[PDB]
Amino acid sequence: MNTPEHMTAVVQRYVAALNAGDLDGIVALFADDATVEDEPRSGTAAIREFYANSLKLPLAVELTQEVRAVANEAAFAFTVSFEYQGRKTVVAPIDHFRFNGAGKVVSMRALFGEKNIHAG
Amino acid sequence: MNTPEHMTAVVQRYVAALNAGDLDGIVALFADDATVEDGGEPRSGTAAIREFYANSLKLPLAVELTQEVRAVANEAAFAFTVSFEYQGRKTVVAPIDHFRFNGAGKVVSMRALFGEKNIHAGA
Ligand SMILES: C[C@]12CCc3c(ccc4cc(O)ccc34)[C@@H]1CCC2=O
Ligand SMILES: C[C@]12CCc3c(ccc4cc(O)ccc34)[C@@H]1CCC2=O
Repeated sequence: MNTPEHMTAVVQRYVAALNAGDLDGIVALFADDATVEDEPRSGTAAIREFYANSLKLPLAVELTQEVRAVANEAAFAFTVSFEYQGRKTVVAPIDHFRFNGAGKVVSMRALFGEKNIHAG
Repeated sequence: MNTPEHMTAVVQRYVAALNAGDLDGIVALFADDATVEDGGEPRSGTAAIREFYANSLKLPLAVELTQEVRAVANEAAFAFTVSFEYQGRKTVVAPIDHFRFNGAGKVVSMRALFGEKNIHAGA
């Protein structure tokens, strides 16, 4: 079983690589067979493309509370903000990571609905 | 598909029911065949869910949603605190819960996610 310390550090590395625009660094956290979701995309190529599309605009990302890490899972509340064509948007999801035995993320699901997308 | 408004209302109603010690009001949110799981198997069906919540309600709880609900498709996730005190010693737990809903708008599964670092000794 993964340690909560390890899963928590991975969530912080994920947030860090988003803020730095470090696409390599994001993908390196995932397993070769991981899926991502927010069409559920799978495998390294599809994952890289998912994140490359997100990172067409510079993202400001912040964990807004402590991470919840248990068993082989972590859930975390956060914001992701971007500014383009004179408009700032702040999206407030909750993300859930599942991890494999080797400590890599095998699934991420970002949960948010319309009321969690704020155009201020 | 469920509305996000309905799901969000249900999360709020769940919080309120916990604060009011309203056991039947909590159980009424769930489908007949729902599962609960917290942090060696899920509890399944009405009697087991009732027993799960009756045991939680042995101490007075103060539950607060600490951020907006996330609701989408047939699911909702939410951040909150649960605060209780036993023999003068206070605990604040900070979980994230996830509900799945059936087509009738009842909860078919609740998972509560929290670890040791999410259990805070002291008020
Ligand atoms: C997908 C994502 C969460 C949601 C999200 C992101 C980026 C831009 C978005 C734009 C939206 O209109 C709605 C959601 C997002 C994040 C980038 C990393 C991540 O976890
Ligand atoms: C199970 C629960 C979330 C976690 C939790 C509750 C109550 C007492 C707790 C005590 C703990 O040491 C750890 C977690 C809980 C809530 C009751 C309602 C709910 O969803």
